[PDB]
Amino acid sequence: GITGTWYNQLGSTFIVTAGADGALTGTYESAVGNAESRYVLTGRYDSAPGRGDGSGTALGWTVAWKNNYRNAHSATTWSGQYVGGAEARINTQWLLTSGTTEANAWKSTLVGHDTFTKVKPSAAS
Amino acid sequence: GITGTWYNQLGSTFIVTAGADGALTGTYESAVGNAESRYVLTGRYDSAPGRGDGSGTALGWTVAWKNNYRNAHSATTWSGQYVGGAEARINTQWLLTSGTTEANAWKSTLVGHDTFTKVKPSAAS
Amino acid sequence: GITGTWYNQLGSTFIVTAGADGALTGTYESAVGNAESRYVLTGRYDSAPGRGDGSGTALGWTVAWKNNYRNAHSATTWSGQYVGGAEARINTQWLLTSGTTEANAWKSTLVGHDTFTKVKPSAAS
Amino acid sequence: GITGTWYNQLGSTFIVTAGADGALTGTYESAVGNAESRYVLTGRYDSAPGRGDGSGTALGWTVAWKNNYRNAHSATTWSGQYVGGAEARINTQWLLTSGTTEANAWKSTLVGHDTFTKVKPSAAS
Repeated sequence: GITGTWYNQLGSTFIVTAGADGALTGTYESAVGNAESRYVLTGRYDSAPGRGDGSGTALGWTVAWKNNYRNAHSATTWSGQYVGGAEARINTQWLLTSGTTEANAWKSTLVGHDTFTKVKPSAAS
Repeated sequence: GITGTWYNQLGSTFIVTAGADGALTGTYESAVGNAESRYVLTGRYDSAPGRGDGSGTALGWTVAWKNNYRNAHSATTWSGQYVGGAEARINTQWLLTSGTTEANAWKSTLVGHDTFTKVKPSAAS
Repeated sequence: GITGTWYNQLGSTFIVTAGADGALTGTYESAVGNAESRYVLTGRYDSAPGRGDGSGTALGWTVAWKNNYRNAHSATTWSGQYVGGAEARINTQWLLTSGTTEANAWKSTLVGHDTFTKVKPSAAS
Repeated sequence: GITGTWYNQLGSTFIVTAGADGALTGTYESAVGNAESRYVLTGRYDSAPGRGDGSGTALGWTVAWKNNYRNAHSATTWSGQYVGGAEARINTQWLLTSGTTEANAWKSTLVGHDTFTKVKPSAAS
């Protein structure tokens, strides 16, 4: 369900493998189609989401925004849940912290949200 | 600097290895001294934090709260920065998402903060 | 008499059906009001407690502390008797065994007691 | 491992099925070879005994001492752990409660121990 490719509503993508141990491993591409905008992703998910009391599957992952083309001196974490079915989604909140000086630490962290889907509008060239 | 053991101010610990590739890998122990409260951690950090414009080192990690003794059907992500020196710290914000039904998704995510230090008050038995 | 809900003096509850065959079947909730603290219960009772020589009704049950949220790798058994009337009670002794290594088997089993009643102090929110 | 027949060191036997859900279901024969000494058993076991911190498998069961030939107005619970291998064993503590009058409740419960093995000395007739 989680393994595969996901698209947010703003032009980013990621590919992830959800391993049997609870691992998430993949790559995050901040600009669809841009080969230079790819960063390592790692995280964790609930590998036994069933309960006796249709709940989503909790997960989280991190991207540090450093690759061979960019270093934004920052990292984002996404916390959310996977929901399967016909309109499968990963609903997330995220936090983006930048390294700062001490005087600027108060303003080191942005918050937002991303909704990831398995499909996005697409069209021929 | 980041590799080693960290303590929050509430009785949790984690041990982490910061690899040369930007990887963070370790274990998180939600109750100090409790062998049953240990969970896998994985994340990422800025492996080249220097800039030309003393900033902290951005990082993030995830713990899914599933191990052989517990499954809280939830995961926390911590986003923050490492600050070295004499009172080295990892200052973080965190998000804790639980799997929920759709009707309860609005209340799936808690937010907080943790400050991690390399030492905590300690005392002989 | 036995069928119904019972409260110990420490915040736990259980619900049980005493079947005509001597079966006890229900659920044990280790923390009142906590939907994640519910475990299967099974046991047996004396389905013909009358004698010619007002005695209680002998019973026993087991809870293994494994559900979809926890696995304490342990099980409790309660052995006791039901006493009816105006202050009906189930007076029990219990044994809690944890799986251990062989070197630790000597310390695998705790003993205690629980008194269950049909009512507990209660109050509006 | 647990499913099958077990012998204590005093002439009793039981047969049990350990179900995939954590159930134990079987019969307890208090006198080997005596068809009139058979009673229903029910209990629970840890159906995922693995930990990351060779431990035994916790379990417990109850026998009410009522069948079509006897009613001792009492029930035994056994609490213990299964240990596999070449000399597989179930090491237990037990509690035997009898229904009593209120004045006699103090003396309602016996305690002991039983070690169950998969084999016992045996011999041709």
